[PDB]
Parts: sequence; C-alpha cells; structure tokens
Amino acid sequence: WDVSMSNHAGLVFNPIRTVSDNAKPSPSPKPIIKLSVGDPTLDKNLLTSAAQIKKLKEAIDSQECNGYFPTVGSPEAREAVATWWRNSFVHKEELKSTIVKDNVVLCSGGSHGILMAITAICDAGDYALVPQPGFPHYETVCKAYGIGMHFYNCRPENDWEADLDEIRRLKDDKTKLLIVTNPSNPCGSNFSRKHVEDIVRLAEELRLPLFSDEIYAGMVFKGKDPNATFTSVADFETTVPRVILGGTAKNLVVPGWRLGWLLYVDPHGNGPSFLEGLKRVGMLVCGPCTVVQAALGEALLNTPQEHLDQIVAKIEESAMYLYNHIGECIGLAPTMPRGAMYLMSRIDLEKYRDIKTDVEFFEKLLEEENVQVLPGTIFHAPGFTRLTTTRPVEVYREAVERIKAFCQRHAA
Amino acid sequence: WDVSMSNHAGLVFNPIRTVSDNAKPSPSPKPIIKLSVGDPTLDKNLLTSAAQIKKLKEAIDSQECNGYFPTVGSPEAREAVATWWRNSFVHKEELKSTIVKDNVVLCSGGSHGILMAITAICDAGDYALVPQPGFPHYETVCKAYGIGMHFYNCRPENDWEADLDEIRRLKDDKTKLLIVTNPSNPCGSNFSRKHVEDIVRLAEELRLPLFSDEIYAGMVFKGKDPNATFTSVADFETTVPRVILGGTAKNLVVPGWRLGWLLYVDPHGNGPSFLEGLKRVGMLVCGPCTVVQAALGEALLNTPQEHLDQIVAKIEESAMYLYNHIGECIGLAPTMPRGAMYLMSRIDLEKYRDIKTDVEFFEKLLEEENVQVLPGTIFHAPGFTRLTTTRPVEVYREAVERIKAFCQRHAAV
Repeated sequence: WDVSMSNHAGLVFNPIRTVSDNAKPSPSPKPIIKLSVGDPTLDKNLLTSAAQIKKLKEAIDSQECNGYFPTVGSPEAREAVATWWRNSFVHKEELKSTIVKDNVVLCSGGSHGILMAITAICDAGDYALVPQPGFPHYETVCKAYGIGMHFYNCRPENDWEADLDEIRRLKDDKTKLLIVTNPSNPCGSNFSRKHVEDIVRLAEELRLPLFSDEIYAGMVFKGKDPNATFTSVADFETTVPRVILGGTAKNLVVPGWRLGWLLYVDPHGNGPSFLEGLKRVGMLVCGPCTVVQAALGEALLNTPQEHLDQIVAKIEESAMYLYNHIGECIGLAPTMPRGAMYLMSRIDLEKYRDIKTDVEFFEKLLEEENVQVLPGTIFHAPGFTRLTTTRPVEVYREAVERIKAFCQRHAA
Repeated sequence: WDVSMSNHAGLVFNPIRTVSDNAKPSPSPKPIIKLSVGDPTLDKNLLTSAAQIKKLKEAIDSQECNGYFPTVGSPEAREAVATWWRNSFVHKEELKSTIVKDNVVLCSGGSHGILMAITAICDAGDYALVPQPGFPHYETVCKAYGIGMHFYNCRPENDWEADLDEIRRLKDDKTKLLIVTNPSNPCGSNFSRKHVEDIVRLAEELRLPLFSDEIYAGMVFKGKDPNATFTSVADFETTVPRVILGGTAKNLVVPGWRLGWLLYVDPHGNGPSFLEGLKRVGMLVCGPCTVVQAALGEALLNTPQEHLDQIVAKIEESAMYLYNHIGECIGLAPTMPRGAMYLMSRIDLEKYRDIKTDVEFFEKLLEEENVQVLPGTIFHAPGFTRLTTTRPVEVYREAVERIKAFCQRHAAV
C-alpha cells in the first residue's frame, strides 16, 4: 500500500492556522485572551440584522427554497447585490447603469470568491501582483495552483498606501492579475479616493485586469472625521475590467453562513473571458446555501443603514481604545486603524533584550501572559503584529494591562 | 487588452447543463413535462423532517452559530455523521469502532465532496477508474484538473453491476483511485452485499484507495424484495482505505442547503495521506454553512426512520408506475430501479425509422410531445435514456401517454 497526497494538496498552506494549531498551551494560570481570531461574533457584542434573521426563517418555513438554485446564484440574490452596491458605493449617476445583476456571481464566502477569481484567469506559471502586508488566502490559492507571486509593498509611512512605482517595475509578461485589498486585513487601512483612482489608472496603463477585495466595503470609522468614506474601484470611469469581492461575513457579522459574491465591472468590454471563467470555476463547487441566498435581498435592502453604522461605531470605540493604550507599552508603535476589524502595530525589537523577532514576541507573550496575537511575519510584515478590534473594551483593558507588564519586564 | 480565461476554467464542462441550456423551446402547445431535472423538491410531494427545520430555526435565533467553525466541520456535526453512519450502515459489531468523528470532513454538498476526494490524491497525468454509465461530476472534476479517466462498465444485463475483470484490465501505474457509486445515478441500481464485497476485495488486490459515493445511502425500495438493503463499503473488514461521500441532499430532500460529508475509513492505517489531503484541499473553500451544520445532529439522529422510509416509499410508488408502463412504448426496454431517484431505460433504436441516436430521441420527443428526458450519452451510455422518478404519479401518467404516442408514431413496422 503506497498512498500519498497529491502535490496540489501538498502545497496547501494556511499560515494563520499553522501558527495557531502549533501554539503551545500556556503555563500561565490566567484566563486566555485571544486577540488573533478575526471572528466578530465571539462576544455577542455585534449582532446581525433582524431583517436578515426574519427572512431566513421565512425562507426555511416556506419550503420553496430548498431545491437547486443556478450555480451563479438566484436572480433575486444577484439583483440585491447589484442594487446594494449601486446605491451604496456608486456615487456618479452615470456609472450606476454599469452595475448589473448579470455580472454577479455568488460564492461560498470570501475564500471561495478569492479561489475563483485567481483560478479563473491565472494558469500555472502565470503571475499575480499581491500586496504585503496582505490577507494570507491569496498566497494560499496561488501556491496550491502553482501561480507565481510578485509582492508589492503597502508602506506604513504613507498610511498603508500601495507603492505604485513598485507595482510598475515588478509587472512583467507573465503577470495577468493585480490584487488590491481595501479596506485592509491586516492593515486596518482605508484608501483615500486619490489613492484608489491612482491604482485604477495604473492598472489601465499596465493593461492588467483588477481584482479588488472589498469585503469590508463601508466599514470606515467616521468618529475622528465625519467626512471619511469608502471608495470602491466600481466608482470610476475606466477601461479596466474589474472583479470585486463582496459579502456579508464582515458587515453583517455572519461569516459562518458562507455567503459572498464576485461583482464584475467592465462596461467597455475589455475582459469578458474573466466573467466567463468565473462562471466556469463556480461549476466545480456549485454555489452557496440556497436558503441563505433567499434572505440576501432582505438582508441588504431591508436592513436599516443605522444597524450597519452601529456595528462599525462599536468597533471604532474598541479600535480607538486599543490604539491609545497600546502606544503606552514599551516597544509597541501602533499605526492608526481607519476601518475593518484590525489594528497593525510596529514592534520596536531593539527595545527588548531577549525578544528578537515578531514571532518570538508572539511566542513569549502567549507563554507568559496567556495573550494571543498574530505575528506580522504571517502576513509578510516582519516587525509588526496583528490585533483584532472587534471585542468589547473590557477585554482590551485586561489584555493591555498584561501586554504592558510583559513589555516592562523584557525591556533593555 | 488581452484578457483570456485560464485553461483550468476552459476545461470545466457540465454535460447536463449544456444539453439542457441548448434544448430548443418546443413548438408543442402541450404543457412541458420535465423528467430530466434531478431535484426532488420540485413538486413539494417530498418534504424534509420537522426535526431538522426546527433545530435550524433554533440555531439561527440563538446566534451562537454564526461565527467561524473549523474547516472540517464542527465537532458536534462530525459526531452526528459518525454516529448516524455507525448506527445505520455498519452492522458487524467489531467494525463500529472504525467509524469515528475525527475521520469525518464536512463539505459544501456532494459536488464539493467529489472535488476534494479526486484532487486530494490525484495530480495532472494521474488516472482514476470511473464508472459508466456515471454521474458527470467525476468527469467534470477530472477534465478540469487534467486527471485522466479509465472508464469501467456497469452492465445492464448484470443489474448494472461493475465489470470487475475490466477494472483489473484497466488499472495501470498512473491509476491512483477507484470510484464507485451506490446506489447509482443514473442507473437506479443498488448493489447486493456480495457485489460490494468483491468491489472491496478487488480494491485490495490492485492496492487502490476506494472512493465510494454513497449519497443515496439507505434509499432502497423494499416493496418487491422486503429483504432488500443498502450495503455501505464501511461494513467490511479490509485493508483498503476508504473515503465515503454522504450528505443530506438526497435522503432529507434539501439539496440547496449544500451540506455533505466525506467519511474516511482506514483502521489498519494504509492511507493517512488521503485524509490529510482532504483537510488540505478543504482549506481553499472553508466548509459549509455553519447554521446548517448546527442543525445536523437533530436532522440525522432525531428524524424518525419512518420519515426517511416514507420518502423512499413515495419515490418507489412513482418508480414502479414508471417501470410497469414505460415498457408499453415500442422500443423502450426499462431496467428495474432499486433505489436512488432515477430510472434508466434502454432504447432499441432499430425499432424506429427516423431515430438513430439517443440524442435524436431526446430532441424529437421534446420537439413533438414537450416531454424532456436526458439522453444516455451524457452519462457515457449511448442507446439509453435517464428519467427522474421523484415526481408525482400524475406526471408519469401523462408523460407515458405522450411517449407511447410518440413511439407508436415513429415505430418501424
């Protein structure tokens, strides 16, 4: 008997889980404080809309939403996605007619959407432009499908904006896709209208289709500036074929319902094969849970904008509290979180005597204070650490007290 | 601007969708009758359990089931699958210990389960042994990943049993997997215990992990033979590492909920890479809907057997109506359905004057009587036609009448 795994399976790696699963249990007799899990439902402080809950129960009770829906998603669900994106993130009235239900492909959460978007257009040997720090799943898909990766930087000095010139010099004859993430995981950044327009213009110039992971669309803190807003790559006049990832996992706090979508925007028809590929690849898995698709119209169009706003407003409160108090710990210099559910902090390793790496920082902090953060190395950001900002303030107060004490202790 | 789809996306093909979408709208005024659609929820004659739906609503209201669950599935859901399979299809007492929750990997319906099984162990250039007539998704996944297929025959004359000597003659050095389906789509067959045991023996002789698609597990008619029973590949003492596909899509008639599972069985530990491959491949998509997973304990372990049996009993009544009347049409010689939701009928094309293939039969019957069946060539079985059997008896009474007219009209004297 000589049974081995495939090479395809052999190449599948999720850095976040590897570090998590391999974390040694802490000897410290202190109730663990996890700050590394990007799940917004952990404390029951952020709830999903009542409109969504109610419709989901009615679709189940009607017994007419249990059959097979088309693999791309039901017409009704696809129209709700088109309508919500149009109304919410498309401000120029002339571009509103470019967002249509027929260019919407449903998927089984964000990870499936990513898998579909990359493998619809890239073949083994082809290259994708991926951000760093960046959400680890782009690399997970590329590695397993033998797709090359060119990492372009997002610099903390410029509020995590992308190094447009680095993208420009890296592009080559094998590069078929440009991936951007905004708002960002793990940076917690929110691109300004100018920076998004420049990314779109660069794609145009470079002749690259654009995959924009906009799953945190609209989750922008408005407390420190009520004029702050989200800029979708959909709100621009351009000849660039764009594929936008959206979903309800983050803004409606139901990530386990595995509902997300791919929105293709290409009014001048420069990449119709992209959309065709998306439909082809979706036929391997066959779409998301139909009963959840039936509730989507209601969830997006019948949920008051205030419910969405209050979720973000609670995050902001915890994000701002965390940012203010983390700075106070020897060696930790936080970047300002503008939205999403994360806070990225710089670790000044020279201010410690035993700690030499961001990974080492993670390891010792967990071991001594039973506080779990993620090492920036996982996201291709040595020297930084990722913290979640979705837990109640009371959790961070306790956690920062512990991080402080540990920081003072390892100080040089 | 040169945006071209990848080769992977360009190799993805679904024969059922192609035929259905390219079907010409019929000129006949008679209301359309579709016997081609494999969805059991169409007429609302088959309903899912109250236990399942209730727990689903309770899980939603609780709001403790909306977060992330491990990608292999929640422990509770994995325990329910292990417990329900042990309790239903594993009869030898000593073998019950071999079915455990840690060897269960949840997935997003059957289609996803097949994708994970085939790509977890086969690379481009490797071959898999695939049945014919067979469920198209095996080929869909294989063609798309550049995995070669050795087709083995399931013979109509032997009750659609797998031709074991042809399997043995096709196995080669690149062959990494043996795929079996039972009960079958589209044959409607149910393997006797004896035939399943030789499938297991042959898998052992060729040293090939077995992937058994048992999504219709337990859906066997008990009206002709009351001693009839489903025999899962789990119920045998063997060295063969087995991956079994199971789900709620067919027995609990909720296919759209996208819930299925892979059950790895390998007590002598001859292929642990296979289970690991399953966990790996699943990290790309990240599991099924958590709210659906949270209702699975209740669905399998709290739905009375009477409900499951009653669904099969209604399918059986429609299946037996179809079988006893389809044979009255000139040229249609039906094989007998033992389970699942399908009926496979032979088409003796020599008995007609204008009809040469089964695709012609499909098109002309559609064009003239507005009755849509599936051409057997889709499943790699020319000269046959697949009919669904889950619709009410009234649909078959009118459909047979139109087909009998059609066949008499094109019959060669």
